[PDB]
Amino acid sequence: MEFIVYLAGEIHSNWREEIKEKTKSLKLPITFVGPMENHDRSDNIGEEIMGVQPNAVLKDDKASDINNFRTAVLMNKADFVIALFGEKYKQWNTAMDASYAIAKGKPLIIIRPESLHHPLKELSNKANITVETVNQAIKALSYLFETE
Amino acid sequence: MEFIVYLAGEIHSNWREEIKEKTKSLKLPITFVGPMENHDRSDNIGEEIMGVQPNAVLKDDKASDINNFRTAVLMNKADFVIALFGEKYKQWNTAMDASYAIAKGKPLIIIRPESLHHPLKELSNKANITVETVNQAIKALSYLFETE
Amino acid sequence: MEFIVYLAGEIHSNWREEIKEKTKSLKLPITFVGPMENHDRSDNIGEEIMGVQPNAVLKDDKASDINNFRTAVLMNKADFVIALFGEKYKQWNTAMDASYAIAKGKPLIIIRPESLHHPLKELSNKANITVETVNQAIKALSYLFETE
Amino acid sequence: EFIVYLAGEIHSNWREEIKEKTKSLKLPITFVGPMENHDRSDNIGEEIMGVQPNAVLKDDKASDINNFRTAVLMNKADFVIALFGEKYKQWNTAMDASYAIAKGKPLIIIRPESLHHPLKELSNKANITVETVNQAIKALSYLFETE
Amino acid sequence: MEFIVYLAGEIHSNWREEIKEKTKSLKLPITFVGPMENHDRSDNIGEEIMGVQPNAVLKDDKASDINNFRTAVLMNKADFVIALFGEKYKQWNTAMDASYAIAKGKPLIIIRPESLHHPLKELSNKANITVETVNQAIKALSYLFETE
Amino acid sequence: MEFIVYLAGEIHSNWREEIKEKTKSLKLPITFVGPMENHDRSDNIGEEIMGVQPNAVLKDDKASDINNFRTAVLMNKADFVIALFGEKYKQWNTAMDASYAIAKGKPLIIIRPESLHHPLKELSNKANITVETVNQAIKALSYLFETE
Amino acid sequence: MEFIVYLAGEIHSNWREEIKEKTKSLKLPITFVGPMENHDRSDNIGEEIMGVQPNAVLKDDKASDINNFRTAVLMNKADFVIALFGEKYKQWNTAMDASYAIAKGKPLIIIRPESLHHPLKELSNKANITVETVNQAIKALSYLFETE
Amino acid sequence: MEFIVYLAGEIHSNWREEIKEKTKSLKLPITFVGPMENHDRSDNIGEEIMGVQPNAVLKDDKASDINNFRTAVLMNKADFVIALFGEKYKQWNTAMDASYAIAKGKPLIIIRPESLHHPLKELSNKANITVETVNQAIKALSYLFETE
Repeated sequence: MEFIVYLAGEIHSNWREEIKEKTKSLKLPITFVGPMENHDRSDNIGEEIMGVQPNAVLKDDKASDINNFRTAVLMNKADFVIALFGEKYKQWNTAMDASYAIAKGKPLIIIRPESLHHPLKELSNKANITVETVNQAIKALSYLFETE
Repeated sequence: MEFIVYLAGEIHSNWREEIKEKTKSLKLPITFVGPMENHDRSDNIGEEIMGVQPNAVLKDDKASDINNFRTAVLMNKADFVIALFGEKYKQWNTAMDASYAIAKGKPLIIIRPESLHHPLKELSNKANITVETVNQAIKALSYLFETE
Repeated sequence: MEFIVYLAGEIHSNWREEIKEKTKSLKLPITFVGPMENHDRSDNIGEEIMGVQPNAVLKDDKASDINNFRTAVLMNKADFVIALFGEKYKQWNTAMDASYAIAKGKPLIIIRPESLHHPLKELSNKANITVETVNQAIKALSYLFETE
Repeated sequence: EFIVYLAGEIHSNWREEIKEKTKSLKLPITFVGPMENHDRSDNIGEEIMGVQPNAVLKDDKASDINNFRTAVLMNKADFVIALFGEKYKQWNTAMDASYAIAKGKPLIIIRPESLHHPLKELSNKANITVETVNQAIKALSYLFETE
Repeated sequence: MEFIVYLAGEIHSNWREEIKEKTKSLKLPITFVGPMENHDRSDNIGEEIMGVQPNAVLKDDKASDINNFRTAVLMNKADFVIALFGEKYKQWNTAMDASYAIAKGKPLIIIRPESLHHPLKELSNKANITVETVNQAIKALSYLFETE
Repeated sequence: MEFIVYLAGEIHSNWREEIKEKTKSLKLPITFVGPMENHDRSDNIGEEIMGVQPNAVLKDDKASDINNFRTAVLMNKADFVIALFGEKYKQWNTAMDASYAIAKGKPLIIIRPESLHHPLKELSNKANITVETVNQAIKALSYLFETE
Repeated sequence: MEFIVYLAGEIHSNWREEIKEKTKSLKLPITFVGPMENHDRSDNIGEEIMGVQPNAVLKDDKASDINNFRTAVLMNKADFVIALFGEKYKQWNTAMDASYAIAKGKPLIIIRPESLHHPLKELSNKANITVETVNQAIKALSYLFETE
Repeated sequence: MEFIVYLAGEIHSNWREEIKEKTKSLKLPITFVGPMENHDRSDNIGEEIMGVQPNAVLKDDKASDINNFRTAVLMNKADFVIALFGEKYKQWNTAMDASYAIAKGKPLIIIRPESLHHPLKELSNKANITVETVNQAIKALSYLFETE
C-alpha cells in the first residue's frame, strides 16, 4: 500500500526537502504533505484572500483561517506524522500538530536535538519515536517496509 | 492526491457551475459532489419513487427520504465541504449541511455576502474559512496544492 | 435518572419558559440548558469581555466566540435537544444546533408550525420527532417516563 | 458541576488567581491540573522508579508519571483553560491545548497580545482567546448567567 | 457503582416484572429501563400526539417517531442490554435493539428458548451471553457483583 | 466515486440478482457484497471448517462464527446497505444487519411489502428509505448520480 | 472526584488485596473493580449457569461468556487500568486486558518484575507507566491527588 | 476489492509463509502485513537506529519504539487480523495484537492448538473464529469470497 505522511515543523530551514530526497532514493511508497513552506506567503495569505485586515492580530488570525484549513485537510489524508523541532522560534505550531497527531491516534515520529529534550519531554514521551536526525527517522521509515 | 468536496447550498441558482468551471481551469484534483440541482426534480422525487402522498407535508418528507439519502452517501465520501448562502430563501438545508460538516470534523468553507454576517455569526465562527465570493473560495482551494 | 435537555432556538420569544413550567407541573426529572435569552446581552457579550471592536463583523464574531463556547459546553452536557423554529428571523443558529444534535447522535425534537414545513423538510426528516406546538413536545417528554 | 483542566507553565501561580476569583463568584467549577511543584514534577520519575542513566531518561520517566496524571485528569475535564506567558518554551502547554481541540473539549486560551503571532494557529482553533484571567472569569460566569 | 439496563423485547407478556422482582430481592445496584409496556398505548401514541393519520402505515410511523425517541434516550443511558425473544410475533424490533447494543459496544444478554436457536444463531453468536430463561440471566447479573 | 453496497436479507430466494442485473444495466458505479447465498453451504460451514459438533445449537453457533466473520468483513467495506424483508422466515438476521447499518451510520434502504409495515415500523422509521419493490430501490440508487 | 480502576492480572494469588488496602490506608478516592477472584468459581461459572458441557473447550468457552461479560461491564466503568504480570501462568488474559485498555485510550499502569521485561517489551512500551512493585504503583496513584 | 490482513504471532518460526503461499495459490485478493520476521533484526532495531543502549531494558524499549511504530502503521492499514499461538515463548505480544484487533472492531481469526485452549479461553471467546490449523483458517478466508 502507499502512505501519506504529514511533515509538521518550522518552514525556515529545508529540513523537509532532505526527508523527501532521501526517501525517494530508497523508493519508499511514501507521499509527503505539509504546510506552505514559504514563510512570507504563509503570513500574508489571510490578507491576500480576504483583503488587508486593519490590525496585525487580525492579519494573523485571517492567515490562520487558511493555514489551519490547509493543515486540517492534509492531516485528514495523513496516515502518520513526522514533526521536527529546532533551536529557533517558539514553534507552538509544531507542538500543536504533533499533539494533534497523538490525540487522533496517528503514529508520530519526533525529530529533535537532545539539547531540547527537557522542554519536549512530555511530547516526546507520547510520541512513538524520538530521534535527533533526519537520517535516523529515515531508518525508521525504511524498517516499515523491510523483510529481513 | 484526490479530494472529494461537497457543495452545500441553495439549488435554485447555478452557483456551483462557477466553482466547477474555475476549479477545472486550474486543474486542481478536486471532484465536487452535492445535491440534485434540479429544484423541480428534487421537490418531486419522493412522489416519483414512492407514489403521490396524502398531503404536502408528506410529499416533502418523502422527497426528504430520498434527498437526505443522497446527501448522506455523498457527504460520507466528502473530504471537506463548501456551503454558500445567498440573500434569498430560508436555506435551513444549507445551515444543516454546514453544521453537519463541523460536527463531523470535516473542514468547512462558508461563502456568504457580508450583508448576512449577523444571521450567520455563530456558523461562520465555527467554520474554517468564511469568505464573500466564489473567487475567494477558489484561492483557498489552490493554496491547498501550492508550493509557494 | 436525571436528564439534561438543550432548548435551541429564537431567544426573542418566551417558549422556553412555557416548556420549563409545564415540565415542572408534571415533575419530570429534566433540567433545561440553553443560550443566553437576553438578546442585547447576547449580541454584545463579545465587546463586554474583549472590549469594543473596529467593525460589526468583528463585534459579531467576538460575541460568537463566547456564545459558541457556552453552547458547546452546555451541549456536551445535554442528553437530548428540543429545537423550536418560528416565522421570524433567519434562525440559521437554530438549524445549526439541531443539525449538531443529529450529527452527534443526540435525540432531537423539532417544534415548528406546519406552514414552515417545506423549508424545514430535510431537517425535520432527520429529527426523531417533529411537532407543531409546545403541548405536543411535552407529551413526548412525558411518554419518556410513563408506565401505561 | 464542571471539571476544568488548567494547562500551562507551573513556574508561576496563575492558577491560584483563577481558583480564588471563581470561588468568590460561587461558580460550580472544580479545577484540575498538573503537579504545580516544579522540582517535585521534574524528579517524580526518579522518585518512583529510581535514578536514571542520563538526563533524557530522567526526564522520560518523569513524563511517564506526569503524562499519566494529565491523561487521567484530562479524561475527567469538561473543558480546558490554557495560559501562556513570555517565559519558558511552554511546549507542554501547547500540547495540552491542542489535545483539547483534537478531542472536542472547548478551550479558552489566556495569552498576552505580544504573543499573538507565535500563537496564531493555536488561538485560531480555540473557542476563546483572551489576554487576562479577569476576561476568562467573565466567559465562565457567562456560562451560568440568565440575563 | 450503579448500572442502568435496557430490557428490550415483546411487551405482550410480563417477563420484565420477573427480572425486576428477582433483582430487587438480590438488592443488586441495577435500574431497569425499557419501552412503554402497554401495547395499545404504544400502538396509538403517534396519533395521541400528532392526531389521526391518513392511513395505517402513517399511524405506525408516527408511533415509531415517539417510541424510537423513547428507545434512543433510554438506550443512551444504559450500560448494558438484556433482550428476550419468545415464540409469538415477528419481533423484528427486539432484534433491532439487540443488534443496536452490539454495534454500540454495549454488553448484551439474550434470553431465548432453545426452540428458537436456529433463526437466532447469528444474533446470539454476537451477544456476550445467550441463555434460555430469566433465572439464568439473573445468575449472570449476580456474578457481576459476587466476591467468590 | 465507487460504492460498495451490502445486500442484507434472506438467502433462500433470489432477489439479489435482480438488483445486481438492473444496477449493471444502468451502469451504476456500485459493487454489491452479501452473505453466502447457498443455504445448505451456509448452514454447514461451521462443521466443514471446525468439524462435526455435538448438537444442533453448536452446529449453528460454529456456522455463525464463520458467517458473522464474512458479514463483518464485508459490512466493513460497505458504504451503505440494502435490506429486503419478505413474508416467509423469521429474518432476525435481516433485522440484525439493517439495525447494525443504522447504528454505525451507514445509510440504509429497506425493501418490504406494505403488508409487513406494522412489525417493521420501528426499523423502517430509522431507515433512510423504505420502499415496497426492487425497482423503487433502483430508482433511489440512480438518483444518487443523476444530474437533472 | 471518584475514580474507578480495573485491576487485571492472574486470579491465583491475592496481589489485588495489597493494592486495595494500601489505597484505603491513604484514603484515595478510588474504587477498584476486577474479575472473579476465586479460580474454581471462575472456571465453573459457565457450567453453573448454562448446562454441563460436552467437553473441556465448551466448558471454558461458556465460562468465558460470563467472565468476558463481567470484564466488559466493569471495564466500561473504569477510568484507568492496572495490570500485574507475575512469573507463573500463561497470563494471556492479562495481556488481553492491558492491550484493550491501551486500545480504548484508558491510561494503563503495568506492574511486572524486571525479569519479564523482554517478553513484555511491546506492552510496557505502550503502557503509561511500567514499574516493578505494587508500592511503586501506589506512589503513581498518590501523585494523582498530591498538591506538592 | 482487496483486503489487507495483519499476521500477528511469534517471529521465531515460518508459520506465516504457509498462510501467504496457500492464499496466493487460491488467488484471493489479500495482501498480508506483519511485524519484522527476522528475530535478530527485530531485537536490535532499537540500537541500530538509536545507538547501543545502557542496559537490556533500554535496548528492548528502543526496539519497541520502532517495532510498535511498524505495528501501529500496518494495523491502521489492515481490514482484519490473524493471530497464531504456539507452545513456545511467552507470546504476550501476540495476545496484545489480538486484543487490539478486538478492541478496534477489526475481525479476528485465532489459530491455536487445542492443548492451549484453557489459557486462551477469554481471548478465543472474543475472536470471530478460533481454529487449530492454518488449513482451517484458509477455508475461512476462501469462504469470504465464495459464490457457493
